[PDB]
Amino acid sequence: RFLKVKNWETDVVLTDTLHLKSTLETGCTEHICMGSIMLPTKDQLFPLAKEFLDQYYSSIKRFGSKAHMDRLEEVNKEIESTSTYQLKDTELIYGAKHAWRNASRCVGRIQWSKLQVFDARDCTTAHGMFNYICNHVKYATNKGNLRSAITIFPQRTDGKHDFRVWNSQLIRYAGYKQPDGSTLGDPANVQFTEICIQQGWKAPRGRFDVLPLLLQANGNDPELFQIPPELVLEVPIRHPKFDWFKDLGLKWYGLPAVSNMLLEIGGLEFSACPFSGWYMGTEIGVRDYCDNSRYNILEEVAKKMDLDMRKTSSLWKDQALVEINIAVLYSFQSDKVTIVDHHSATESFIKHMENEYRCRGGCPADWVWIVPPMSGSITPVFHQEMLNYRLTPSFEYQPDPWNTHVW
Amino acid sequence: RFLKVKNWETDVVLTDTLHLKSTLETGCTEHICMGSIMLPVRTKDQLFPLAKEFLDQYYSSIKRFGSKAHMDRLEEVNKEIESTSTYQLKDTELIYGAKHAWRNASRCVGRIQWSKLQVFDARDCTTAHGMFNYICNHVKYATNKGNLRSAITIFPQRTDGKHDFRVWNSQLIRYAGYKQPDGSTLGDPANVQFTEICIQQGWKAPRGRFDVLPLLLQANGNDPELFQIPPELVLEVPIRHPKFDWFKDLGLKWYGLPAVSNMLLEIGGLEFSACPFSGWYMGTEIGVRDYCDNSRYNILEEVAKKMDLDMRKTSSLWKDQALVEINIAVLYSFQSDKVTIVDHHSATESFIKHMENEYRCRGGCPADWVWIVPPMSGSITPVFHQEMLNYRLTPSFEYQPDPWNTHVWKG
Ligand code: HEM
Ligand code: HEM
Ligand SMILES: CCN(CCc1ccc(NC(=N)c2cccs2)cc1)Cc1cccc(NC(=N)c2cccs2)c1
Ligand SMILES: CCN(CCc1ccc(NC(=N)c2cccs2)cc1)Cc1cccc(NC(=N)c2cccs2)c1
Ligand SMILES: C[C@H](O)[C@H](O)[C@H]1CNc2nc(N)[nH]c(=O)c2N1
Ligand SMILES: C[C@H](O)[C@H](O)[C@H]1CNc2nc(N)[nH]c(=O)c2N1
Ligand SMILES: [Br-]
Ligand SMILES: [Br-]
Ligand SMILES: [Zn+2]
Repeated sequence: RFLKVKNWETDVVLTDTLHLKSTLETGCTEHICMGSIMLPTKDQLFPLAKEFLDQYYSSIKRFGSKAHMDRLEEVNKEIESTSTYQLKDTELIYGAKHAWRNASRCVGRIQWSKLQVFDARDCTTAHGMFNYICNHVKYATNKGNLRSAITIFPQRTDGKHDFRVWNSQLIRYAGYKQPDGSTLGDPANVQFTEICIQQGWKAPRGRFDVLPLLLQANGNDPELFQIPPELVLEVPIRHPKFDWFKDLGLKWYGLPAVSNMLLEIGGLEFSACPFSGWYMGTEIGVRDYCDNSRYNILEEVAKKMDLDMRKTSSLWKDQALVEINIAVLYSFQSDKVTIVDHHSATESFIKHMENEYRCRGGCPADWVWIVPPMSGSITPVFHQEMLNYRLTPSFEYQPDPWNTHVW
Repeated sequence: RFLKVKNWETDVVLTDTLHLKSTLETGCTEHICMGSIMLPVRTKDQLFPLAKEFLDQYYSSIKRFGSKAHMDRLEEVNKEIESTSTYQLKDTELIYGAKHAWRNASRCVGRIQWSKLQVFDARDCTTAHGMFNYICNHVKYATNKGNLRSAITIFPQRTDGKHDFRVWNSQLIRYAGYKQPDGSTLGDPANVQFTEICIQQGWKAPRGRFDVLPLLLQANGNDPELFQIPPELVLEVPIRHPKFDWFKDLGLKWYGLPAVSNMLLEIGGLEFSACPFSGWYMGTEIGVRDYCDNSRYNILEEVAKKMDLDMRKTSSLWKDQALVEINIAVLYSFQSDKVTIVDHHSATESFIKHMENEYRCRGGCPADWVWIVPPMSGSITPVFHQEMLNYRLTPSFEYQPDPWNTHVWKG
């Protein structure tokens, strides 16, 4: 019930107690482990509200103070009366930072406390949402010196008035199914690209077309908007040894910004909460570029490198993978856009885990996601045992809005 | 209840009913997942249910379920248990049993091969010399001059837990490790403790970087004894690279037969505490883990210096570059010397075909993702994109404590 995690490379043992706060469920049982599965009223509200306010007042060392009790009473009255409640700004910021803190799939959490929070709970229209988003994009990009931020739109009410950003990220490239049977651009986004097209977006039909924003305020039909191109920092992909690399015509965007998740603070649901930090190199170089169902470029790169593609045992895929990833890192660095390599990031995350064990009594962590998708065992996180469990405040998945929305 | 797993590259969705037969516990609850934790005498009482269930499975597999032959076996095992407190497996049931423990091994990527396993029955063995003899035959049969064949050798089962058969070595063939006075290690650091026990026990150590350890063998609960495997029986492969001629000069080699000797085989409640098994290597076991773990041979820096890579910053991916070259070298060397080896692309693809087949014919395939995904190039192997259900079936291979931790010394 008090649990140990061993690092097998260093022999460091940490004891976890934080897990006994865990509220939500895992998907696992005594009989079956689901560790590798991607997707495992008033009466409900006050327990959640109290639990949250309890940890908040404890975090500022006012647990059991009149001010703590007072607020608990105030929120309680508000629920009884209104059937919801409003977070004070301080609680909103704390809620947000802690949802990041608690994200067991995020390797980048050593940074969790420095999050910039933009309160957009006063927003009412998709145009308003567009303005808030552009401000977020500009603030976060910061000419390439990227800064973490989240923008928080109004919370769910009756569920027929949801704020949603339909995009999966604020900045992503379009995907077009072609007569040839194949795909141009990013195949991950073919469906959303079609929803933009049927909405009225004139598509340049290129390999790297920045998608429009499809923004939904107060449960209305969503509206198209183009992000000013001056706000979208992009990096041309070259290699520091291979001259021909640039001829592949590869680029990526500097700002990863997740816009389809749901933020839960003290029972309150924020269905539009775009957040952004910066890239770990492998996301682009391993996953975006090399996934068979993404840009899938390994074949082409291997050719240009003139490697023996006749047998899998030459490790030509492996060779090409490394080079592609050297180039991503090299390009971002050359252009002065913040990026982290998988070595540095996993080293940080070990140091973060340590702090959290010492300061919090633990750190929920999902090994399957935390281990980078290349060179697993030569990064320290591979050798590190991790306990995975669900703490609130949290980010959660929610269905793609077009399966839900009533037009 | 039906459980679905999805492959996110192909959208193939499979359905699992086999987890329904899962008895043992995972280490997880509804509130915690322990999916990355490395390690998460029986009385008459619990023995007969374990026996029955196993014999029910065995007789189902041979399409004799509910037969006269089935019923009589059940009754005979039952009589034998309560009379003697244990029971003896028939040859056919032992064979079926060992094969299933491999089939059920959720951490094993090489399971496509499960039905071709040579079972050697060493239950008539009584002494350490007898064990040495069975193990040589095993090593020679499995080696097969480089055309590796899977085999397991099964020594007598546990009785009162005071007469255990054990192989003290963790693999039959493995290199010594020697902690030096300056705090450095010579040879394989994973094997320092076992190496010191061998020295204590009287092994005169050559003290090089690649000394094949002697066998330390425990028969019948007696103090273990030392034996050297005939060198002519130990197939080894010098490691060279197909383009970098200085690679050979690093002085690396590895042995060709990987043979695990420290696990416990459980069949119908019976515990076989010495059951060495062998197959062949996936290249990354040597190239990634044995060569490049910081706590093992740790050659990344020396390799990368020799390749004159930029070592001043990790974002040069010097480590990742060196790692690929080492792994090419490992596979090239084995293939050139005609020693069976499999690369991680080829073995993960076979595993996915194995797994789909297992779903269709068997109704499932317990698989531990943390273990199945290779320790380099994860997402360019199809297993990374495969969802897996992990659960424990019997027969099974289990961990057991190192014998020096439990053994009662006689003198
Ligand atoms: C500061 C730089 C950051 C780095 C380098 C970083 C790194 C990562 C990486 C590599 C993933 C895996 C993504 C994937 O494979 O799809 C991830 C997942 C996640 N990150 Fe972080 N992160 C950072 C900042 C943040 C911030 C600011 C938040 C929220 C405020 C956050 C919340 C999450 C969540 C919720 C997931 C899981 C997404 C999912 O389950 O689909 N990240 N992060
Ligand atoms: C045919 C050749 C084989 C290949 C290429 C293969 C591949 C592997 C690999 C790569 C591992 C992970 C080892 C590690 O990281 O420590 C493994 C684990 C395992 N394999 Fe297989 N294997 C093969 C044959 C067999 C045989 C014949 C058995 C037993 C009959 C077996 C049972 C297991 C077990 C019990 C584990 C888990 C070890 C542990 O949990 O510590 N393997 N196998
Ligand atoms: C919610 C989407 N996440 C990725 C979220 C994400 C988080 C982090 C990053 N990278 C970053 N560096 C940051 C982004 C924001 C701050 S840091 C990028 C993306 C991927 C995901 C998770 C679970 C399931 C799926 N499902 C799917 N792949 C599909 C849906 C439909 C067809 S396939 C995708
Ligand atoms: C029981 C030993 N296994 C390795 C077993 C193994 C299985 C398979 C192979 N490789 C093969 N290809 C085959 C061997 C036999 C048939 S196939 C090699 C080894 C490793 C292990 C498992 C669980 C805990 C530990 N604990 C440990 N002591 C450590 C691990 C790392 C640093 S210390 C070790
Ligand atoms: C099936 C498996 O759960 C799935 O492919 C996971 C594995 N690990 C991952 N890890 C990260 N960081 N991101 C991912 O999308 C995935 N996908
Ligand atoms: C902590 C973690 O579970 C541990 O390092 C595991 C990870 N995956 C592994 N996978 C395999 N095949 N072999 C291993 O030794 C390990 N080690
Ligand atoms: Br980071
Ligand atoms: Br195989
Ligand atoms: Zn689990």
